Amino acid sequence: SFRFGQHLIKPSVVFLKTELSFALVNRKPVVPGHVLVCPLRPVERFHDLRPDEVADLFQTTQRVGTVVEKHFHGTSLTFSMQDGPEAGQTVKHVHVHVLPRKAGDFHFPASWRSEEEMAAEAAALRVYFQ
Amino acid sequence: SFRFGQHLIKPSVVFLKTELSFALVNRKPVVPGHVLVCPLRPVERFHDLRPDEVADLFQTTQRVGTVVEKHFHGTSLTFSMQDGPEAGQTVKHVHVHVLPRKAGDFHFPASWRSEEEMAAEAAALRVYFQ
Ligand SMILES: OC[C@H]1O[C@](O)(CO)[C@@H](O)[C@@H]1O
Ligand SMILES: OC[C@H]1O[C@](O)(CO)[C@@H](O)[C@@H]1O
Repeated sequence: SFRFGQHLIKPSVVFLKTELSFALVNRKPVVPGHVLVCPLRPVERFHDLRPDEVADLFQTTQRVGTVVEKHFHGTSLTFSMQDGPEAGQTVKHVHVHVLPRKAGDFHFPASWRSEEEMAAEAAALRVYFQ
Repeated sequence: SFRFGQHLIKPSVVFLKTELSFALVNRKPVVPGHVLVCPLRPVERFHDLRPDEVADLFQTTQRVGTVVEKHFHGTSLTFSMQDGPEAGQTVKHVHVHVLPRKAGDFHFPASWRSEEEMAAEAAALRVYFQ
């Protein structure tokens, strides 16, 4: 129901939606609580966003960071946007990576989990935005 | 004339100032064109910023990124905010690192340069915001 590049994201893994942005959980989060915040409009580069979308994207990112930091017990946050092919972008849609951090944390297999586990995680996250 | 944690930044190295933010060049940029965008108000964590400051911080960051990417000839940009002690924050002031990226780029000595070279670089950057 949500667009993220050329794949549709099921609303079950989406925990926040604003007039212009949405936040979703990852299939293979690099650290517990690694989430993404993206503009609803699928643009490829950061410069394509309107001032409206830029503000909303980052106000949402601030709200999400506070929540994931709280829920996954981090003491800091790393926010990062890989803007472009040479930056590391894989999917052509601007998005911010929000990763809760903690001391000593360091930063289809791996961190992989089921869709249901993602939906469970997203449901726990929706509680903080009620 | 500008505050960045507990040190004053000379206006000569500052290339953009808005009602709520400013952008400055680095002493030891990690890649050519690595600049910083920070809120004028010296806050320690991202969550301390008001919605006002959040929007402004990131609208400015979008403008700066477009410029540094143009000037230093990058084809992408990496934006990053180390929010907190466990994230890597060194100076207690929220700020975004804007780093122009290009193919094969990889990502008091080193990249070190004089204050005058920093002032020269900032002056070249001010031209794009005229
Ligand atoms: O995923 C983070 C969540 O998992 C726990 O460690 C297990 O319930 C919680 O205290 C926290 O809220
Ligand atoms: O620092 C980037 C600048 O330096 C040059 O390589 C040397 O003048 C330019 O073309 C560019 O504008």
